[PDB]
Amino acid sequence: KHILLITGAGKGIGRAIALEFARAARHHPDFEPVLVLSSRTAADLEKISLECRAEGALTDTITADISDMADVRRLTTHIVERYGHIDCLVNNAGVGRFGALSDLTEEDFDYTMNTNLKGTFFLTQALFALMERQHSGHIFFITSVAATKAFRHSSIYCMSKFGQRGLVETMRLYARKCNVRITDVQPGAVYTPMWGKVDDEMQALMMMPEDIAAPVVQAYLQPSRTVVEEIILRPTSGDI
Amino acid sequence: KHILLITGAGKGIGRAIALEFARAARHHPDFEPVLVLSSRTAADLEKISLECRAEGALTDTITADISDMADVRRLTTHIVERYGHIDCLVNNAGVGRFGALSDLTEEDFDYTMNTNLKGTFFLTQALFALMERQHSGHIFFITSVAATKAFRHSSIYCMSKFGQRGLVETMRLYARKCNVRITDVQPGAVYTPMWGKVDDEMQALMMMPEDIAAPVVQAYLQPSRTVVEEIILRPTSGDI
Amino acid sequence: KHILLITGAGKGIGRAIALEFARAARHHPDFEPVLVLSSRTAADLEKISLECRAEGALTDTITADISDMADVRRLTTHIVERYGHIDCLVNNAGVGRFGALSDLTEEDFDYTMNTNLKGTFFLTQALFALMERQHSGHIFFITSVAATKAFRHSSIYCMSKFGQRGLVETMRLYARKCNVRITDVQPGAVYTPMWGKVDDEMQALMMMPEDIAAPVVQAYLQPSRTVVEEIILRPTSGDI
Amino acid sequence: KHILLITGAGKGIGRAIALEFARAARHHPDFEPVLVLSSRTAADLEKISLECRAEGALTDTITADISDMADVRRLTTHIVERYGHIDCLVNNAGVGRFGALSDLTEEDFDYTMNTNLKGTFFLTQALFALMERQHSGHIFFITSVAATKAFRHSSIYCMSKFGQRGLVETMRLYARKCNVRITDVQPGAVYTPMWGKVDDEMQALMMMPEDIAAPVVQAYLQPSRTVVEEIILRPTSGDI
Ligand SMILES: NC(=O)c1ccc[n+]([C@@H]2O[C@H](COP(=O)([O-])OP(=O)(O)OC[C@H]3O[C@@H](n4cnc5c(N)ncnc54)[C@H](OP(=O)(O)O)[C@@H]3O)[C@@H](O)[C@H]2O)c1
Ligand SMILES: NC(=O)c1ccc[n+]([C@@H]2O[C@H](COP(=O)([O-])OP(=O)(O)OC[C@H]3O[C@@H](n4cnc5c(N)ncnc54)[C@H](OP(=O)(O)O)[C@@H]3O)[C@@H](O)[C@H]2O)c1
Ligand SMILES: NC(=O)c1ccc[n+]([C@@H]2O[C@H](COP(=O)([O-])OP(=O)(O)OC[C@H]3O[C@@H](n4cnc5c(N)ncnc54)[C@H](OP(=O)(O)O)[C@@H]3O)[C@@H](O)[C@H]2O)c1
Ligand SMILES: NC(=O)c1ccc[n+]([C@@H]2O[C@H](COP(=O)([O-])OP(=O)(O)OC[C@H]3O[C@@H](n4cnc5c(N)ncnc54)[C@H](OP(=O)(O)O)[C@@H]3O)[C@@H](O)[C@H]2O)c1
Ligand SMILES: C[C@@H](O)[C@@H](O)c1cnc2nc(N)[nH]c(=O)c2n1
Repeated sequence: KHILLITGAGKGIGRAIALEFARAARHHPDFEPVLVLSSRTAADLEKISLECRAEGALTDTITADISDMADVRRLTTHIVERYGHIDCLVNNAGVGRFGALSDLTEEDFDYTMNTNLKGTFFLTQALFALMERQHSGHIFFITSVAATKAFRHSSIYCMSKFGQRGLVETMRLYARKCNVRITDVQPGAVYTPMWGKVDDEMQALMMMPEDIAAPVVQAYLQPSRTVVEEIILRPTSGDI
Repeated sequence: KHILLITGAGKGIGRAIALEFARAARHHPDFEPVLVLSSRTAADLEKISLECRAEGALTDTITADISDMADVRRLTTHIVERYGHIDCLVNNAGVGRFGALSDLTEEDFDYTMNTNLKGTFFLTQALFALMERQHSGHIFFITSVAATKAFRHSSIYCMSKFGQRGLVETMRLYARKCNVRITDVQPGAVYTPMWGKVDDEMQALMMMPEDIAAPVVQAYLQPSRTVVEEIILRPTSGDI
Repeated sequence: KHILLITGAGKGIGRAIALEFARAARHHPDFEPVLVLSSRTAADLEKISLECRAEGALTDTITADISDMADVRRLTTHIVERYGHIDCLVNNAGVGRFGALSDLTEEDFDYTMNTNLKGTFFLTQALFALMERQHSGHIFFITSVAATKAFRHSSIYCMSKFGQRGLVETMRLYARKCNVRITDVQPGAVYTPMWGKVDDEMQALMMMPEDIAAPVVQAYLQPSRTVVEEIILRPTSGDI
Repeated sequence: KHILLITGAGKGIGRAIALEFARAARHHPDFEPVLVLSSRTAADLEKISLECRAEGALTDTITADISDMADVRRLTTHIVERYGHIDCLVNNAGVGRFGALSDLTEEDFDYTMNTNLKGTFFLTQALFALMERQHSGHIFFITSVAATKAFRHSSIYCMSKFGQRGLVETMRLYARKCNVRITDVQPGAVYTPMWGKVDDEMQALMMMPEDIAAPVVQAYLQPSRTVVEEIILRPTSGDI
């Protein structure tokens, strides 16, 4: 059994990754995963959980807000007490507050950092500890092309994504000594609830969640000897 | 049908990519590729061609030394006259001359640059022109982690690989305006004839060519709307 | 008068930058600055102020904590109300909490981010608004080599410095449209109170604050047509 | 006495660097530079030589085309025989051939690479050997923002500049072990003969060669303990 924890599994990219893992197992006999799915909305988890079980995958739903250190503790405790082992952590949960530099607020800043940087760091800190002892494990970070490129209305978002890359790079130093794989997925525009509105013509200039999920699962299925360290995906026409 | 040209298909990564495309078409009914395989050794081409045909793929071998502008012309003409269309170019052909800074010769320099930079540039120039007119196409560049990181015995190799990245980045500017996808594959140590001899470590500390071929083919199979711009792969233990 | 605000002016690099600007005003008469010096320690500001005055420069000290939004507002209004404009902002104030991944605390995280990212962002937001209106101005960000490279005990520090680079890059987008210069200073090890300890040996393998201050002042003195966008400095023997 | 060799000293940036070094000696009584000036045009060398001697600097002119290996040999021989020591090498000589991807020729390629990569590599190889033995020395590489960013009509130029960066990064690995400093100067548009034409408005959005020379000389004058590894400069309005 492969124990996988996917955060932000209720919508968009996280949801797509969960389904792709479920489908991959349905066609990859030797691969039997337990999909531990988490997000802030129980209702979303119930729906994706059902969809994954429909594919024949085992699931475990846990409602948690990683911006709340208490929930980070609960997530960790859940893995430790119920499985005592973790094979894959997909740090997908993330938020974005966009706007002109002058319009961004302290609330926009705190909201963005509490999830993108704080929750992501402490969940990683706690679960990497298990992988370190196992001398095995794979951590995926869904950052963004915004982790290496700036955009006008993304001052705070870019600080948070460049920041996540900083954590990713530090984790590589720890991981190479413990047989742990670190993958940094950097996508450009993906049509998901994160965008809200989105006109018809705009949707045609975006990638779809499943486009990101495929490479993520393939990376996990690579033999342990190899790590897809980075995967950058964008709409063929470039950034919006 | 899809017209694909893979340079350096005789061995190593190029051979692995050719074979993976063949296997893909075998389990992905709707993808019928014509694998145009090129190398400097006709003998290698015949062997890999047979293997691909065993998977049920159509092949077309042609001997060509991309360091020879005459052969670059012959290769381009072949695609234009025999197919008059190209869907995928895999710029895999490449050489490596390594050694301490003080020991590298003018010959090491010319040999490396004539293939990695000159041949690669002119073949790309000619075939991209076709894709630009088609408003469709995918070009893969097998560069290296040495395209963004230096290694003591790779002064000339790094000059050529950083150089290839310069070409890749310029091609993105052109490609995004004509529906063409550009993929930069950057692998670390891969056990291939390029290394020569190995032992306990080396091999055990390296990736295998098929590990690189898998994501290359998956990137090509992505819907036209999405481009996997970069894929960085390394042995889980890091550079050695 | 050239109105300069230097945060973290009481110690290390900030202190050296303040002194170097004062010395430049003595050697380059055409340059008349008002050095607004700020930090969290009053006595520090009094001493550096006296030293800068000894060089014949004008100074204005203000004790403030940039992690306190009220003080950020106080610093900004002081500039507007007393001088009406700002010509240079040196975002030097910064903190560092280091340790093995497993030893870092929530307090280490909050303390680092509140100053390095939050205070820096909001002070930049406020003062850039002024420069944008003036269509003139220069903002220096003292980030670090840790903004592009990771170090084992710098997981949180790197998240914060990579994060600052994210802000820097976004600011360039805004700055180019209103004649404002953005400079990102990235130093390696510099002997300052931030390191505490000592050892004549390791101290000999570090740069000195004045080595960083020189290029900063030279960059400000460049004609308005030119911006030194980035300056990377390291001990000749590399990172320690 | 400091022995400094500056290639491409007859025009633009190289010429400005030579003059700035000569002028800097005025504020440093213990700095007596011997400026070895080289380029392909003897007439230009005589001119800059006179201007430098007028500033009180010792000069030595040598006509050499670094794209001709024979000249690289004679240039190297000159340094070894006349001085037997070299304190600074400024690899400034460089050429540019621009145009749409489809219009670039094999000659554009060879001309660019023979100077930017080949001549630069072998001159660096030969002189670094002297510095390694001395356990002292400083090498400046004038690359470009085009060494990290692509431009539409710069496919070949970018291959050569990204390529130069590859050499720079490899040199850092060797330099850190023998007390040698490596500086990578990356400028954006600079009004020099390289551009030829002008239009006042155009020239108004460019930097001037003296703007580049200033930081170069100051980097050399830093104490030996510190190396300014990179300096990126651009017009305040950005790339044209
Ligand atoms: N969409 C793009 O264009 C794009 C591009 C590049 C990178 N990314 C990144 O990809 C990741 C997913 O983006 P998306 O487009 O899929 O966003 P989305 O459609 O809004 O879905 C986000 C998911 O993350 C969960 N989540 C957010 N904050 C959380 C928290 N504090 N605790 C627990 N769960 C949390 C959300 O839960 P709730 O809905 O229940 O609150 C939801 O399940 C993010 O890191 C995003 O930055 C997205
Ligand atoms: N192997 C690694 O660890 C590694 C890591 C990073 C990047 N790469 C890159 O991956 C690519 C393939 O490497 P590899 O390890 O597979 O090398 P390899 O095992 O030596 O195979 C190289 C292939 O390229 C062909 N080739 C070379 N120069 C050519 C030319 N001028 N014209 C036509 N064909 C030419 C060779 O043909 P002949 O044998 O008939 O001459 C052969 O078919 C290269 O760009 C290499 O730099 C390799
Ligand atoms: N030192 C290095 O090796 C090195 C290398 C690369 C980058 N850097 C960066 O360079 C900058 C300065 O470092 P340093 O070594 O000079 O540090 P330092 O010697 O400890 O001095 C830091 C200065 O910043 C002030 N400061 C810190 N947080 C502040 C806040 N929230 N509000 C107001 N003032 C604050 C401190 O004031 P108080 O002392 O009164 O509290 C002090 O005046 C930092 O951004 C640091 O990250 C340092
Ligand atoms: N100008 C810009 O906007 C800009 C921006 C970024 C980087 N750069 C780089 O800065 C460096 C200087 O550029 P520049 O604008 O000063 O060029 P420039 O005004 O055209 O002057 C070039 C100098 O280099 C010499 N040179 C060129 N090729 C040579 C060779 N093969 N052998 C010996 N000497 C040679 C030229 O000598 P002859 O005239 O006698 O042939 C001349 O002295 C180059 O590496 C260039 O790529 C320039
Ligand atoms: C790279 C960046 O475009 C990408 O991370 C991203 C994700 N979600 C987004 N969501 C909105 N609403 N706006 C954006 O610009 C945006 N952008």
